[PDB]
Amino acid sequence: DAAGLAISDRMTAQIKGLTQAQRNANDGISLAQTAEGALGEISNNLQRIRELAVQASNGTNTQTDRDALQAEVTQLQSEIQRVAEQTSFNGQKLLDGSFNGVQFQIGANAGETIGVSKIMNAQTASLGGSLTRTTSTIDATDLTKYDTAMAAGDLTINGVDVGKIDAASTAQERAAQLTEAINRVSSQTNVGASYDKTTGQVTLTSNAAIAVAGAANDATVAGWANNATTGTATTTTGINSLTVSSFTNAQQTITQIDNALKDINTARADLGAVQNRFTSTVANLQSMTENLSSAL
Repeated sequence: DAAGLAISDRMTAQIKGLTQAQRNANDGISLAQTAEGALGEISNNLQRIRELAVQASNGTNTQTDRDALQAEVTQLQSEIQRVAEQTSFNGQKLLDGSFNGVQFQIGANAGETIGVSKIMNAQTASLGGSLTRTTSTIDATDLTKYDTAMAAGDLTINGVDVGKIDAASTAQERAAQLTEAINRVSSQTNVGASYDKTTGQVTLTSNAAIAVAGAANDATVAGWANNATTGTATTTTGINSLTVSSFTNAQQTITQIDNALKDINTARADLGAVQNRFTSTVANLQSMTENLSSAL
């Protein structure tokens, strides 16, 4: 009768709806699995940076040694950035900070959904969270008196003499010299230098104000003029500014990479949780579809 036809139609709608819900849940599971897997790949690269930072921290390294290690870190940072910006499921970016929570239709009716929560920005500018330190940056080209020789005592960092520095033949050479001289005593002074040859900038990093003193007192010669509290309190995010160019930088890198690994772990915990929910839902959907097919 008419009532029986309506019941059959209801059961048909439910069977078709729940069957599609199962396919929907598979797609949702697959998206979460994609994100979790890619986060693991980032973790693998983070591990490599961390290891290099442990190596770079050792007091037997030359600047040339640390530069070689930093070259590897730069490549690993670009690889992390690549995974973060490229990782997608069916055209939808997952790890670049644009995935802020989408619903997955896992029932026959409207509103019957499971949400995959916001996935954190895994890009190098964000991954690892906040980083607070004192920094001071100069342009290598500011070293217009690169050809002035530096005697011992001309430049001191936190009371420590960086020693004699030969007259250079370019501003860029003097930038490299100052970086090397400052970094020799980085583990004593807790101040580290990094010379980025792409940007042409030398950056000092420390946990506190940097005491710059000495006989030179000329930024065009020694990069920094005398100033007992040199530097700006800087708070940025991510791992993109991390280097292993100095003891101080490498130490900072170990800590911040650990923060990044922590962020990965928390992100995977959330994705693992939603995978469990999808799996539980699939089981219930299969049971509901089988019982409803038996009713016929």
